[PDB]
Amino acid sequence: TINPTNYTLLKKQAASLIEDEHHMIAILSNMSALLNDNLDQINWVGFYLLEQNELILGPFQGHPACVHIPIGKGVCGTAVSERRTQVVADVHQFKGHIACDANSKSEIVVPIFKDDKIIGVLDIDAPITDRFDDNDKEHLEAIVKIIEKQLA
Amino acid sequence: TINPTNYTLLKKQAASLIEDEHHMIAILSNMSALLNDNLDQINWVGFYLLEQNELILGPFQGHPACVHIPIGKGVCGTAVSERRTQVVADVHQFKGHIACDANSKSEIVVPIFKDDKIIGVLDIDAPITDRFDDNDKEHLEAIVKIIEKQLA
Repeated sequence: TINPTNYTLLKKQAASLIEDEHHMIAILSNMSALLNDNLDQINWVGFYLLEQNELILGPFQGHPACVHIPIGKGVCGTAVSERRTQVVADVHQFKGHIACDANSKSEIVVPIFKDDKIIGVLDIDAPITDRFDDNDKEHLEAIVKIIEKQLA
Repeated sequence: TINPTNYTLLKKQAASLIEDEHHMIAILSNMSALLNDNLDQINWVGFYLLEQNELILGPFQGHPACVHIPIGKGVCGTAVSERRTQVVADVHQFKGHIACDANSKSEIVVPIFKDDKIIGVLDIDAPITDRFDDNDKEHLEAIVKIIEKQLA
């Protein structure tokens, strides 16, 4: 069972942990908390930032994670190489998954852009398969857009 | 009731989420998770970094928090101005506590140094009073020393 999220109100809340703020790490840290507090059936939510051509672990809510993820590898790395959101129903069956993806049963990764350049990703993992659907995708991408506008 | 923490083994674990790593934010993010996973009776654990003469929110495990904390104000700000660890049994009775400290009943804040300069603090809040004692202080300061050596 997955309790629904009121994404409509969540987007307004997100605007508050983003508005008037210009310290990116602080924005990402608070956003990881906001999402964790409002998404049921997830075991990890956070960000990875693109640096020196590889994803580097950023703020998150959950257990310790891998720090380095190569572009094109893993669910997160594939989101960057594909330059599009990845909605994975079964990570174990995801072509390109890596050991670092081990504790994720299903997952959604949204690329974050700035000046047409991917600067990182929003990554949300779940302890069960098929956690995310098209609706979750639409609302989470909208929330990422709010983050992008603030970082722009 | 507060379940004890095996700080001896925790220090060795900390060395693993710090060793060979040079990305500070990644180190701090993973450390917040490690501490959260091994400390009972706490409701927030994370870091604030000193920037432009004020504390700025960094990686943490818990609910959204205030982004800006002035030096000398609040439990965290007082740790920086006093240049020493603050072990607070009752935040509500702490001289200088601020609205941003509202959800913390007891707390411990350890300053983090680099080249004799305070670069931030480790902040751990609890939902009950008198959560931390001298023993917690000794072990947490030792863990901060491990972080300092890696960032040095």
